[PDB]
Amino acid sequence: ALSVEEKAQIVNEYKQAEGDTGSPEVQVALLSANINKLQDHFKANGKDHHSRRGLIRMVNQRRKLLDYLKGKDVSRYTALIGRLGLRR
RNA sequence: UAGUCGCUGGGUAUAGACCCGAAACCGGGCGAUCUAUCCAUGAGCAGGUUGAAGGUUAGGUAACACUGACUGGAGGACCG
Ligand SMILES: [Mg+2]
Ligand SMILES: [Mg+2]
Ligand SMILES: [Mg+2]
Ligand SMILES: [Mg+2]
Ligand SMILES: [Mg+2]
Ligand SMILES: [Mg+2]
Ligand SMILES: [Mg+2]
Ligand SMILES: [Mg+2]
Ligand SMILES: [Mg+2]
Ligand SMILES: [Mg+2]
Ligand SMILES: [Mg+2]
Ligand SMILES: [Mg+2]
Ligand SMILES: [Mg+2]
Ligand SMILES: [Mg+2]
Ligand SMILES: [Mg+2]
Ligand SMILES: [Mg+2]
Ligand SMILES: [Mg+2]
Ligand SMILES: [Mg+2]
Repeated sequence: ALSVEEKAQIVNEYKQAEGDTGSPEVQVALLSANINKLQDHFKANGKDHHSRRGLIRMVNQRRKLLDYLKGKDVSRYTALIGRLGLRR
């Protein structure tokens, strides 16, 4: 549901090596933006299970990436959790 | 082959007709200061319990859900 401009400004805001789209932080930010964006769509369309499957897949991907990042570096983990405003 | 009109008595008819005695029917009125409903305007209900919805907060959820604590004061509720 994201746009080209939205993704570009997200990666610009969260890039860590001036051209890295694969670092955990960028992917986590993109997934969080998409999850937050799809909420209002699912507010109106409660009977759309087929898309909610993809939403759950994105949630699982974000969870796994956060777990890996926490396992690797605690400081970057805490910083990312702080900026994204999510519990854990 | 004598009837008529009085008077006095015994009967009869129509009248309450020897006297007392119903439950009832019909007509015009009087009553909702009792009581039954209703309408307007007032006032009365000591004292003590229980504790719904809701709210706040801390968790928790992708989000809605869902838990605890505090609060709150419902009811043809409870004891009197
Ligand atoms: Mg004579
Ligand atoms: Mg005579
Ligand atoms: Mg006589
Ligand atoms: Mg007589
Ligand atoms: Mg008589
Ligand atoms: Mg008698
Ligand atoms: Mg009468
Ligand atoms: Mg009377
Ligand atoms: Mg009266
Ligand atoms: Mg009565
Ligand atoms: Mg009154
Ligand atoms: Mg009282
Ligand atoms: Mg009541
Ligand atoms: Mg009531
Ligand atoms: Mg009653
Ligand atoms: Mg009662
Ligand atoms: Mg009682
Ligand atoms: Mg008593």
